[PDB]
Amino acid sequence: MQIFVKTLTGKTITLEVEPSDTIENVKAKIQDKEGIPPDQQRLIFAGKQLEDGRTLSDYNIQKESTLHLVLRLRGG
Amino acid sequence: MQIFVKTLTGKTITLEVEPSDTIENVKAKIQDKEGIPPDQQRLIFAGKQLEDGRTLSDYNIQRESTLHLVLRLRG
Repeated sequence: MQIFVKTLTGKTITLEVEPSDTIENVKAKIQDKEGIPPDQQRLIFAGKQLEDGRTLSDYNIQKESTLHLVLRLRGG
Repeated sequence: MQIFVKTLTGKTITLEVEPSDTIENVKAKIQDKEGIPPDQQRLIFAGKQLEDGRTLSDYNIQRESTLHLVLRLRG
């Protein structure tokens, strides 16, 4: 299935994913397109922050769902 | 000859058809009533998905037989 990710530029990309893919798997796909390391990635769906060990199906993310990418910087 | 077509929502459609009508013809009749393009329709009879070039009689679909209309996720 296809989902969309709104990236750090505001641009929107399309990812080919499987329903049981983990959020970690999605983050690995996103780095390929955007150049943002998975560790610096936070993913938001329907306002909620997604957890790396959980899957798309866990959050009922279906085709044409849009995820929002937010930068996670630590420290400072 | 009439047949029934049940949708996902439980809605029952009643179609006037002929025994030698193709499945393509049935999809066209469903398009007239429901507005759904034939390419998005899957028709099932007694659990089997019907092929568009074959006829109702090919499948032993008779007066008062019931088909199930399954829709192709648009996209």
